[PDB]
Amino acid sequence: ERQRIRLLLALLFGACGTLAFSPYDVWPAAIISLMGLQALTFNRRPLQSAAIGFCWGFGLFGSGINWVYVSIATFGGMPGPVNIFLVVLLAAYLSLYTGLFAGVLSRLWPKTTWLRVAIAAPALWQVTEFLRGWVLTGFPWLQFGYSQIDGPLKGLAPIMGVEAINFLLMMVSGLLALALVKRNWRPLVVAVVLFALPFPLRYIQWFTPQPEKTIQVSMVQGDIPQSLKWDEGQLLNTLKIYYNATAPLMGKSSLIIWPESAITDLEINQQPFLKALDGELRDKGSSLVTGIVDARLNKQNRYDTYNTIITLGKGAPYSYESADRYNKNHLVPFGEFVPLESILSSFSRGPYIQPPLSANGIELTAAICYEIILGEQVRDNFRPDTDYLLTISNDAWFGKSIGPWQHFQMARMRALELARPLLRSTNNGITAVIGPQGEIQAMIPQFTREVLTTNVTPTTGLTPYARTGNWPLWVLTALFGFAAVLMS
Ligand SMILES: CCCCCCCCCCCCO[C@@H]1O[C@H](CO)[C@@H](O[C@H]2O[C@H](CO)[C@@H](O)[C@H](O)[C@H]2O)[C@H](O)[C@H]1O
Repeated sequence: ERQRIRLLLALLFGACGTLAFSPYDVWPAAIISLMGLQALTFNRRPLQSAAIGFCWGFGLFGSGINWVYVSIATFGGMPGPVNIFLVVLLAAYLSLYTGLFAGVLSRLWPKTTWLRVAIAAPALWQVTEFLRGWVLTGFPWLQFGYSQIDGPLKGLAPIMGVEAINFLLMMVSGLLALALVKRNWRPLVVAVVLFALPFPLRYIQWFTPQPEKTIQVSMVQGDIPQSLKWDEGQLLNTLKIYYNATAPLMGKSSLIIWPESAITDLEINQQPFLKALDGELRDKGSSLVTGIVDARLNKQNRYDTYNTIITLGKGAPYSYESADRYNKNHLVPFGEFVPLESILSSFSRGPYIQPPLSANGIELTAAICYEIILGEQVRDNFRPDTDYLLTISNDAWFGKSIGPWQHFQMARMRALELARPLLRSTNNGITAVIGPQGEIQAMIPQFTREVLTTNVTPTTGLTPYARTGNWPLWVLTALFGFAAVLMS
C-alpha cells in the first residue's frame, strides 16, 4: 500500500463512476466508484490524498467528458493534438475540486470513523460539488444522483432534489466503505436502512393528471448537418424541410415544436416568412414553438445578440415585441461569450426569471440546451400553473458519442423533481417525451430526419422540491457539516 499504487486505483475507480450514467445506466458503479474514492483516502496526509482525489476525478472526467474533443472537430478547426490537451486541462480543472474534497477531508478527519464517512463526507461532497458548479459559470456534470433516475433512490429526488441523492449515495457508500475496510458488520446494515428508507418513496404520485386537456404534440428533428448548419444560403432548404414536414401536421396537432437555432437567421430578417406562417397555423388551429437568433436593438442603440425561443399560431399570436418568448440566461462558457476580465459578436445574457410560455391554452417553462442541468434555475422559472416542461438543444457536436446520453439522463431528473411532462426537441440528439417520473413515453433514434408525434396529459401538482429547493439538503448539509467540523 504505497502512494504510487493508490493513484492508479483511484484512476480506475474514477472511470468506474462513468458507467453509472447513460447509456450504461449501471447505478451500482456509482456506489462502487464512491466506495473506491472514499476508501483510498484512509490514513493519509492531505497533500498525498489530494493526489488520489486528483487522479480519481481525472479517471471520472477523463472518461465521461472526452466527447468534447469531437465538439472542436467542427468548431475552431484545430490541428488535433491541441484539443487533447484541453480535455486534460478541463479534466484537471474539474479534478481540482475532486482533489479539494480529498484534501480537506484528510485534514479535519484523518481518523477512519463512521462520523467521517456518514456525516462529514456527504456534507462536504455537497459543498465541493456546488463550488464546481459555481466557480466561473459552473459545470456540474456527472453527479451520481442522476444515475438513480432508473434506480431505487428515485423516490428521494422529488423531496430534496438530485443533489440530495449525491448526499445519501455518499452516505450509504460511506458506511459501505467503512464495513469493507474495518470489516465491521454494523455500518453495512446501517448503510442499507439509510439506502432502503427512500425506496418506498418512489410509489408516491405527487402530481395529478388532467386527462381532459390531452393534446397531440408533434416535434420535428430536421437532421441538418453541423458542417452545413450555419452556412450562408442553403437555409432555403431548411425552411422547405420543416414546412413540408410541418404542414401536414398543422391541422390536427395542438402544439408543434422545433429545436434550438432551427432558423439559421436573425429573427428580424425572416419577417415575411413568419407573418405568412403564423396566419396559416391559426387557420389550421395549432401552435408552433421554435428557436431562433435575435439581434435586438437596445435602448442605447446597440445590438444584444440573444439565443431566443418564439411562439406562433393559435393561442400565441406572433409579434416582434411579444412577451411570449424566452431568452437564454446561463450562456455556454466559451461557445458564445468570454467570461474573463478581457481577451488574452458576443451573445448577451437573458433574465434569470422569465414567465412561462403560452400556446393554445398551454403553459410551458423553457430551458435552452445546457440550462436543463441546472435544477435550481429550472425550479425558479417553474410556476404552479405550468402545463409541461420544455427543453430544446443542438447536440450536433458530440456526434456518435456518449455525451448526449449523459445530457439526456440529467434532463429526465428535472421532470422527476417537478412532476411535469418534459418535452425535449433536438437537432440530432435524444429527442423524447419524458413523463412526470422520468419514464420515457416515446423516443426516436439519432441521426435521422423524423417527426415525433404522441399524446400527453398535463399535471398540476407541487413537489417538495418545487415548494422548497436544494436548501433542505443544505440544512442537512449544514447540520452534518456544523456538527462534524466542530469535533476537530
Ligand atoms: C461504432 C459505435 C461505437 C463507438 C465507440 C466509441 C468508443 C466507445 C465509447 C468510449 C467513450 C467515448 O469514445 C469516444 O467515441 C468517439 C465517437 O465515436 C470516438 O471519437 C473519434 O471518432 C469520431 C467518429 O465516431 C470522430 O468524429 C472523433 O473526432 C474521434 O475522436 C472515440 O472513440 C472517443 O472519443
